[PDB]
Amino acid sequence: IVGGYTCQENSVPYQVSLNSGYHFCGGSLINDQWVVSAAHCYKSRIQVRLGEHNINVLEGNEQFVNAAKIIKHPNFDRKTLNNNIMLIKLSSPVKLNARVATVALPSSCAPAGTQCLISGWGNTLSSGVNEPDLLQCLDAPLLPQADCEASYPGKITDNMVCVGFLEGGKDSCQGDSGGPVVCNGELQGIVSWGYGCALPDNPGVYTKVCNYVDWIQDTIAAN
Ligand SMILES: [Ca+2]
Repeated sequence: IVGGYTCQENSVPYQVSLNSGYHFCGGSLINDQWVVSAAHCYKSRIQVRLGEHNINVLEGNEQFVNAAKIIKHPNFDRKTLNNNIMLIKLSSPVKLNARVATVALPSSCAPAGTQCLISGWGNTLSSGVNEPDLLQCLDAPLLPQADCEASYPGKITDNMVCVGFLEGGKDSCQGDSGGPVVCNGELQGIVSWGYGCALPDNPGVYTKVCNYVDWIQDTIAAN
């Protein structure tokens, strides 16, 4: 997260880190055994980590669980990142408490103008790299589709909404990828991509979680 603030510890209990031996992506806990992430985050083996704040110091509230099954959406396009959403069934349920909590799925698609929350242990610098120890938070609105599209001309499917600032300075970045965009406490988007980082005229782009609740739901039942 670039231009964000350090979250009050455990204030985003729905937030999880994906471990491949090091932090590499993020995700939110939607049920007690299912994690939504980006399919652009697939690894043959992933260790899900709940209850983190400081990613580099054992604090007490953590829970580390492997990934039983990892499901990239069948329509995933590594090419256009179109349909960038993936589910991960943990090998055994998590102990839901107040550091580890669930996030609700969209009732409807949020209206452009809504302030959401962004988070992740992703890069904190608009140019160069810096991987933070503590979770990060950033507030931000859903820009209007039109806007999104002037920024990334004929580079945006309809399962992508852009969230951020058109002036730049604040945005999501690599390492945040997979994380949530929770509005009024419902998961509205997933960290997907964007040309740059916190750059003016390049808002970050998110997969539109609402578009996919069908798939998530029945997927879960089938897995
Ligand atoms: Ca820790």
